[PDB]
Amino acid sequence: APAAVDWRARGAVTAVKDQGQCGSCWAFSAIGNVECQWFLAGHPLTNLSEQMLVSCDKTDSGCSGGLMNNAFEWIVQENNGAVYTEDSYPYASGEGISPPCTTSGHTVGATITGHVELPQDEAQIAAWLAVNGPVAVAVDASSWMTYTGGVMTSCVSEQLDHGVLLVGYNDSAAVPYWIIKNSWTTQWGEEGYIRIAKGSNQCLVKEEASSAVVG
Ligand SMILES: NC(=O)c1ccsc1NC(=O)CSc1ncn[nH]1
Repeated sequence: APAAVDWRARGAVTAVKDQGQCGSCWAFSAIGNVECQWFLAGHPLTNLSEQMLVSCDKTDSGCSGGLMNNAFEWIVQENNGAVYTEDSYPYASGEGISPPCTTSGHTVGATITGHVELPQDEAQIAAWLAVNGPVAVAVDASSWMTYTGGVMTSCVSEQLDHGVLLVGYNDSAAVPYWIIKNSWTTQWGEEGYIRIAKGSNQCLVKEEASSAVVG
C-alpha cells in the first residue's frame, strides 16, 4: 500500500455538495461513494442523486438520518441496482422538506450489484482504499462545526452521527492524515474537505466503513 493516496488527483471525485438543513449526510456519503466507483469501473464521472435516497428509500429516514449500508442494500434490492443522475432527480431537501418518491422517466446514472463492509481497522481500510477507491465512512462530527483547516488531532470520538467520504490518506506527513469529503459546501473546512489524524481512530473513522460494488 502506497505512502499517500488522493483520488481527487485521479479525477475520481465529484465537486463538494451541500446537504443543507437536512440529516441526509448518509445519502451524500453513499452516493459519493457510488459516483467514484462508477468512474473507476471505466465510466464518466457523474453527479448522482442523493434525493433518490432521501425520498424513495423507506429503510432509512430521509432528513432524519439513515445508514450508508441500508442505502446500498436498498439500491440493490428495491431499486434494481439503479442510481439516478442528479441532473434528472435533483436535490430538493436543502430546506428540510423531502418531496415524495417519483419513478417515471428518471435517468440511471449508475448500476451497482452489491456492497462490502470493511474491518474496523484503519490500515486495512487504507489498503482497500488505495486499490479500490473512496470509502463511505461514519464519523463523530460533533467537534467539526468550528473547523477551518489543518490536520485535526483531538477530534471528539464518542458517537457516530455523520456520514462522509474517505477519498485518501497521507502516511508520509509529519502527522499522517485521512482526506475526507464533507457535504457542507466549499466554505467549510479546507475547500469543503477535512484532514483528521490517521491511526488513532479520530472521530471513530474506522467503525463503519463500507463501499458499493459496481456491475
Ligand atoms: N446522519 C446519519 O443518519 C448517520 C450517519 C452515520 S450513523 C448515522 N445515524 C443513524 O443512521 C441513526 S440510525 C443508526 N443505526 C445504527 N447506528 N445508527
